[PDB]
Amino acid sequence: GGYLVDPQTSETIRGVLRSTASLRQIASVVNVEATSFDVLVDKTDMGS
Amino acid sequence: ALNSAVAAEGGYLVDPQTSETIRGVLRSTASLRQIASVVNVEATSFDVLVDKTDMGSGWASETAALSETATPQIDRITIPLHELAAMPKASQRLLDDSAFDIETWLANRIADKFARAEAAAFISGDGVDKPTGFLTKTKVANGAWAWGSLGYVATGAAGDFAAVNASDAVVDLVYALGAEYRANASFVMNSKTAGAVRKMKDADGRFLWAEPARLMGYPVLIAEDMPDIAANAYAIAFGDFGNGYTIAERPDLRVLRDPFSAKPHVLFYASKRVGGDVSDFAAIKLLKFAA
Amino acid sequence: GWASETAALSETATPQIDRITIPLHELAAMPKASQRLLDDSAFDIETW
Repeated sequence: GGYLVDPQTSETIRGVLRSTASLRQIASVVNVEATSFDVLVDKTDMGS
Repeated sequence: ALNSAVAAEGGYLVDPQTSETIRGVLRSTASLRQIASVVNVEATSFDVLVDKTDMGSGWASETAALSETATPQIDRITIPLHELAAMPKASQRLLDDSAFDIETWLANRIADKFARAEAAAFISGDGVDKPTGFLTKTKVANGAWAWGSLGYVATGAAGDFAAVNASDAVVDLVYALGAEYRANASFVMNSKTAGAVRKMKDADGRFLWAEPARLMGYPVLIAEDMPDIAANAYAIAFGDFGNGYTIAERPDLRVLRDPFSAKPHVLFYASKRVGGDVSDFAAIKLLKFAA
Repeated sequence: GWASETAALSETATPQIDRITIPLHELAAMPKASQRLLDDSAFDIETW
């Protein structure tokens, strides 16, 4: 009778869990539809 | 997620589908139950009542004063109606973890085993706790035929059929069976006797006999429990078994599961009860190979 | 024990019981006080 026992197969197959802390939640994310993105910064300030 | 052959690269996800219903070797169901008189009976014993004789007629004259005439004397045949019991032992871990319906599979397999095991008792069974088959009924040669016995015709030579006139030991067996019984009559043989019958041929090599595998227009039950062609054996029978042999039974299969005696096992106790012997001694003739 | 799927399955054991008796003794005291120094003292020794 041991041939007809047929174990179950754990309906959702799992994996090893890896951390998802990814620096996207602290940095600034910009949607871009081009080949490249720029920023325009100010390396100096004005005068008085 | 790679090729399905090697185990670690996705071979453990391949889950071989089992069959729908557990199959088995399909053993013989040609059991003489389909040709005889099967009678439901809720009792200990069944009593057929046959007429072993008949009456007399007068052709009474105009002025004769008609006297008495005969009146048929009557025989009672007691079917013993024994039981047939099988008790397989099945484990509780199997019955809980064995997704096939194991209980109805055992109820089918026990039923097949019983329908096959009663076929041996219907043909060659003795008296002790089993039905007496028609081979064990004190065979007396035909012509000197009494009611308390079965008739036979003999073939000639001891081991086999007759030398000069082979295969008419069959035809006089047919035409020595009674003109009303041949309306629905049948041969009963086993397979290696029917093969030896089919191997018979004329003086030129062609088979002289020409899915149910009937012989001379009469159907043949290929049993598996008659004797083969031995020195004084009764390998071939012929007759109207629907009148000749009476099967008495209960048409159900009593199962009791037993979780108590064998403790981690389930131990199905199944027993149907079945009996029967010959009711009409004229309706079965035999072929003896003696002389 | 875990039952070997195939086994005789004999009886395991039974918790052996035990009666512990609390014999319920008595604790008594007999101060023998004189009849003089119970009715000639100013302090009620009989209640003290």
